[PDB]
Amino acid sequence: MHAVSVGKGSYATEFPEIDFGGINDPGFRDQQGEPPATIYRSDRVTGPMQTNSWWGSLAVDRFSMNQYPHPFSVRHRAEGLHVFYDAPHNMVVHENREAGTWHIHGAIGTDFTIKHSGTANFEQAVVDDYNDWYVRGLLENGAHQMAITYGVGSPYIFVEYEDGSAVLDFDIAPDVWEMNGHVIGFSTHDHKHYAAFAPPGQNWSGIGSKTLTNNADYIAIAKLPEKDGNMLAKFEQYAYSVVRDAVADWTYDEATGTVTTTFEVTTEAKVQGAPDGTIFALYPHQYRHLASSSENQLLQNYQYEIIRGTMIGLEGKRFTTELTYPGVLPSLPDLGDYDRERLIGYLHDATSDYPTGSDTYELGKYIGKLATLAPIADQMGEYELAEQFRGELKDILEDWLQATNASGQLKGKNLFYYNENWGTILGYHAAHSSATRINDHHFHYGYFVKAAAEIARADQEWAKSENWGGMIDLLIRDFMADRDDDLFPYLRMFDPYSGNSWADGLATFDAGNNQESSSEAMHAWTNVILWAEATGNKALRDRAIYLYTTEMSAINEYFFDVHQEIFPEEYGPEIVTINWGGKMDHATWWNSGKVEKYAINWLPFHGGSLYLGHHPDYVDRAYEELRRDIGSTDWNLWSNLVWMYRAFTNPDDALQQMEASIDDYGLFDPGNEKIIERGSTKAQTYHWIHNLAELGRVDPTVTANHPIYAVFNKNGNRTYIVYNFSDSPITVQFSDGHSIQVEPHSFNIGNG
Ligand SMILES: OC[C@H]1O[C@@H](O[C@@H]2[C@@H](O)[C@H](O)O[C@H](CO)[C@H]2O)[C@H](O)[C@@H](O)[C@@H]1O
Ligand SMILES: OC[C@H]1O[C@@H](O[C@@H]2[C@@H](O)[C@H](O)O[C@H](CO)[C@H]2O)[C@H](O)[C@@H](O)[C@@H]1O
Repeated sequence: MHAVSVGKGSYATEFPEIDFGGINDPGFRDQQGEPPATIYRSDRVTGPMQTNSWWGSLAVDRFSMNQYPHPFSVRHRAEGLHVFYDAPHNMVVHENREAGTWHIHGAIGTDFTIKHSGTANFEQAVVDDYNDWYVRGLLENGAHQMAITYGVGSPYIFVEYEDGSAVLDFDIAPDVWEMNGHVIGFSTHDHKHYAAFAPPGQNWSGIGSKTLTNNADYIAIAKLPEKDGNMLAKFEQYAYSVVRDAVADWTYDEATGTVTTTFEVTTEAKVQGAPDGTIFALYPHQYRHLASSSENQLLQNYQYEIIRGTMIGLEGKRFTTELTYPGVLPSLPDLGDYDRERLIGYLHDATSDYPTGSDTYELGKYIGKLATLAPIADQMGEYELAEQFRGELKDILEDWLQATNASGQLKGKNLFYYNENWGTILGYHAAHSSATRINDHHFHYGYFVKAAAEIARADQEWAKSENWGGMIDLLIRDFMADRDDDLFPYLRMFDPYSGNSWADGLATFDAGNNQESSSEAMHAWTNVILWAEATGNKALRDRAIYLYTTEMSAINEYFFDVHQEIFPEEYGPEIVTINWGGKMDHATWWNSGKVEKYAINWLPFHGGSLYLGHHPDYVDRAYEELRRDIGSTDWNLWSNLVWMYRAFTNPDDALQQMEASIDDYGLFDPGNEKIIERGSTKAQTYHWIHNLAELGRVDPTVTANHPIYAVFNKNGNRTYIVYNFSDSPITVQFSDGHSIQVEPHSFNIGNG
């Protein structure tokens, strides 16, 4: 066979002969392919190749595209490594009124080029090593080699030379304001402040000219926060400690809900006595959550301005952040003041819904929709309908989770395949370049895990490894593997340091990598929490908890700017739709209207969505701005998503809008998402808004000693919600002294 058996399921090991289903569209057909054959990595990098990284273009392009190892941007070329910093004069905020788009971006310039004395014509740049957030790029020309070590959160670039020495080349002569022989402080013609470091005795030459040279086979470059010799002296201390290892280790304390992450480097000395450590540049989502024991390592005045706001300097081997996991739910409970017969009707209406495509994404949206309806059907006493939805889920997954047909041949569609070259599970039919660019695996597979988590909630037997569980856990491994996974790189999607996932597998853009729907990422993480809890997989659960909680911290900074500190004042919208390494867009990957540029970071609504309601002033600010722009509450598209979002702070208003318009159209209509977004239903919309109306506001100030919970607060009156996935009753302690007993396989309140 060209298939590997996993419990009752299987994946392909040879590329299937695709069933194109008579579709001739060149786009659709090109989608049904594989990621690039050529990987630019040396023979030192073996095993499943890392993807979905800030540095991906180094691996995919012969050289690289523009990359953002903050505070720097860099790019590999035949001539060497171009180095740049966006100063305020490089930054712009542009609006296209007719498109309804905004762009915050810098420039693709060159402050200087780091060069090798022996060649300006390297053949390629390869990935020679990487760790949790640094990369080692190797520019290669036979005996001539230049190895560049750099990373997000590193104000150093470390440069190692073979068969040559260091050259720094400038278009306009820099100002060398400090000359210590082997160490120089310099500024570009336009006043960007840098430093360069060589070992003692290896003195810089060409001071005053456009080309600075050093005979050493090792230099470091630093971005300096200020033209300041005291800072230069501090940067000297770690300029010879090249980062070799970097690890973000975490723990989840289930009793308190605290997610603790330690970021640790291990360096190699390039001069005698070089300390084992570095100067880290911390992002807002890190330093705003800095542990007490790390506070003394801060270099208070060491600030860098970047697209994500202000970075700050911290010195040493490690630092720690502390975050609070807020819980998730399998769905909202039965606590609304809805008309029950009206909800039952909408539940039956949803039997008309069908997927709007055969690809993993459209099919994903559909199964997430069914998985969302089934607990509501249970709650309304419609157990036979709930079972129909779960049966349809089972039928869909039992199809997709087998790579072979009844005769034992590979299927042409509705299957998964292991690309060995990169080491990734791909689904066919594919879309959004999920296969050709290894894009969005969390977005797509998150919907599959949702379907499986809802099945598992009602049927533990189905979810066992030897049954359909093994294939689900394989999908999960693809997008969030642990270390030393034989088939997959570590935490594919996630960048533990930038604190968010990256959607593009290749990152071949001059803006670095990107993420549009942070909510579909949070959806993926929620679903792994639910799945792992249902199936008794503690290690997997805690990993998804760490991801959910960390991703949340990046979202509130860089998507939402809840603290009003990151977006430039002149930027009109109250959200960034797509975050890049180097820029921020109020824009979508498809041609869209006004609502979608907000709501793509809200959808889908589910039992893990309550994170969206932690900052009520933000929810109001964002809503009101979209309302201002629309000019009324007549939403251009996806009205139901707006109402559901509005319910976080004002469910009376959400109810009123809903009552006025929910029944404007009848049954599922793919051509019309004015009222109901195609991944959503009337039943979901109606259930959510009424639940929020009775419960009040999300209360993130209360934690619990178990992971599957929520706490709401209505005018000082708290409602506590727990779902118990266990065969035994549990007792849950909340952080405000409240405690509750929960029966097996049930909610504490609102089971229906
Ligand atoms: O990059 C991640 C996102 O990619 C999007 O597809 C892009 C195409 O629309 C565009 O024409 O080409 C680029 C490659 O140059 C594609 O990456 C997907 O639609 C998104 O779903 C995805 O997150
Ligand atoms: O409403 C029809 C339009 O929908 C678009 O799909 C969006 C996806 O591209 C994006 O990845 O996710 C959102 C939310 O699920 C979808 O609305 C299509 O791209 C458009 O071609 C289509 O006109």
